[PDB]
Amino acid sequence: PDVDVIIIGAGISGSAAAKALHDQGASVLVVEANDRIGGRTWTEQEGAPGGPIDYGGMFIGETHTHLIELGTSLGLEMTPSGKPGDDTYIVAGNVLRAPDDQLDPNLPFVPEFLSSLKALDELADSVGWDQPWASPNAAALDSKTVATWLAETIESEEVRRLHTVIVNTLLGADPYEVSLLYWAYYVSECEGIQSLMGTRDGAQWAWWFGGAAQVSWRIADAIGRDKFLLEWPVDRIEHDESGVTLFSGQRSLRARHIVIAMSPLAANQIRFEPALPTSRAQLQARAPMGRYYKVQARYPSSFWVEQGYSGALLDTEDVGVFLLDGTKPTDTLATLIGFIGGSNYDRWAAHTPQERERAFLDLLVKAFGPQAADPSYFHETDWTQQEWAKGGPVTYMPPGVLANFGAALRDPVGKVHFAGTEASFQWSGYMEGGVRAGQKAAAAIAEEL
Ligand SMILES: Cc1cc2nc3c(=O)[nH]c(=O)nc-3n(C[C@H](O)[C@H](O)[C@H](O)COP(=O)(O)OP(=O)(O)OC[C@H]3O[C@@H](n4cnc5c(N)ncnc54)[C@H](O)[C@@H]3O)c2cc1C
Repeated sequence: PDVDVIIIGAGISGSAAAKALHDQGASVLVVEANDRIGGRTWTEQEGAPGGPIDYGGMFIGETHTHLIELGTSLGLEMTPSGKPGDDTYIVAGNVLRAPDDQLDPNLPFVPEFLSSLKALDELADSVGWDQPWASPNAAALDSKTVATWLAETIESEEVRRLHTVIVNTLLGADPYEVSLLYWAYYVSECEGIQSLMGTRDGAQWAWWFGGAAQVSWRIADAIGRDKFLLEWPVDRIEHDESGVTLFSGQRSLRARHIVIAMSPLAANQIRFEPALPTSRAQLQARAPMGRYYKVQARYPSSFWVEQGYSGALLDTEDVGVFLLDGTKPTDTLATLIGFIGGSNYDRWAAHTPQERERAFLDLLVKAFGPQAADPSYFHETDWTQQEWAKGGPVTYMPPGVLANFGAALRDPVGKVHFAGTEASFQWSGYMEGGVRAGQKAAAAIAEEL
C-alpha cells in the first residue's frame, strides 16, 4: 500500500479531506482527473482584466463556519459580498425595485408569494436535513415533482414563475424534473430559502480576495504540492478487506483507505470491483448535475450601485436569471455576475453565443441603464459542458431516489468512504458542505487507524 489514504478528487472537499488526514499524521495522496487543483471552484487570478475571476463557486455564507475557519487558517482574507442599494425584480417583463428585498405590498402577486415562501419553509421542516428519506411524508413528497407541487398549491401565475427561477437557479434544474422531497430537503439543509436567497447575507455574504480556488491550492502547498497528482483520472477501483487499488489506465496506486470526493454522478463514471451495493449504485446513476451558465460582465464603474441599486436582481422571463454584484474593493473593474440554469440554460444554449450575450446585456440595460450596453469584458462559462464537473452548480434528484437510497450519500462501502459536498449533512451543494464532508470523511478514516 503506497500510502494510508488516497483521496480521489482535488476539489475543496477532497482537499479539505487531505489536509485533515495529513495534519493527523496519515500518509496521503490526492489523485486528480484533470490539470487544475480547483474544484467547481475555478479561479484565474491574472487571467482576465479588472481582477481575479471565479468561474465556479465564490460566495461564502455567513454561517459557513468550516469554510471560514479553513480559509483563515490558510491565511486567506475575506471581503463582504454585499452592496448598498435596492434589489431588483423583473417580473412579467416589468422592472420592480425592492428596498431591502421588500417589494411593494400592493403588488398583486406579493402576498401569495410570501405565503407560498412560508409554505416552502414549512415543508422543508417536515422532512429534515439528517434523514429526509425517513420523514413521514417522504413517500408522498418524493413521488411528485416540484412542478406539480407549484401547480397544485399556487394561484398566481407570477408566484409560480418566481418559484421556478428560484429552483432553476439554486439547482441547475427546473421544477419539472426535480423531486419535491428533494427540494424540501435542500431548503431544509441550507437553512431555508431566506438564507438560500440572501443578497447581502445568508449564503451570499462574503468572498476570498484572490479567488475561491485558493483554499485548495493553499492546502496543496501546505500539504506538499508533490502529493497532488494531476491528470490522474481514476477509472477502476478494486477494493477488498485489506485496502484499495486505484487504476488510471495502466498506472495504479494502493492505499489502506480512499475517499472519493466528487459528485455521485462523477463517481458513477468509475468501475468498482466488486460492484457497489445496489442503493449506492442506484443513487449514483440517478442523481444528475444541473444545466448552468455563469455569465460575467465588467465595466469601468459600478453604475448600478452609483444609481442606488445593489446590482442584485431576479428575472422571471426576460432571460431567467439571478444577477449579483461581484465587485471586490481590490478589483479595478466593476463586475456584475449572472446565473442561468435549468430550462433557462436549455433556452439560451439553443441560441448563438452572440445572441446570448446580446440578450444578457439587454437585460442588464433594462435594469441598470445604457451604461450596461457596452462592457469592458464579458465571459460565459457553460458548466453543463465542463468535462469533469459534467454540469449545473449542484446535484439534484428526480422523484423516486432520495427517499429510497438517500443514505447511500453518506454510508461508506467497506474501505471506500464518501466526501464531496453531496455527502455533507448540511450545506450540501456548497463549498461549506464540501469542506465538512471532507473533514468528516477524514475523521472516520482517522478513527479506522
Ligand atoms: C457556476 C457555479 C457557481 C457556484 N457558486 C457557489 C457559491 O457561490 N458558493 C458555494 O458554496 N458553492 C457554489 N457552487 C458549488 C461549489 O462550487 C461546490 O459545491 C463545491 O465546489 C463542490 O466541491 P467538491 O469538492 O465536493 O466537488 P468538485 O468541486 O466537483 O471536485 C471534484 C473533483 O474530482 C475530480 N474528479 C472527477 N472525476 C474524477 C476521476 N474519475 N478521477 C479523479 N478525479 C476525478 C474533479 O476534476 C474535481 O477536481 C457553485 C457551482 C457552480 C458550478
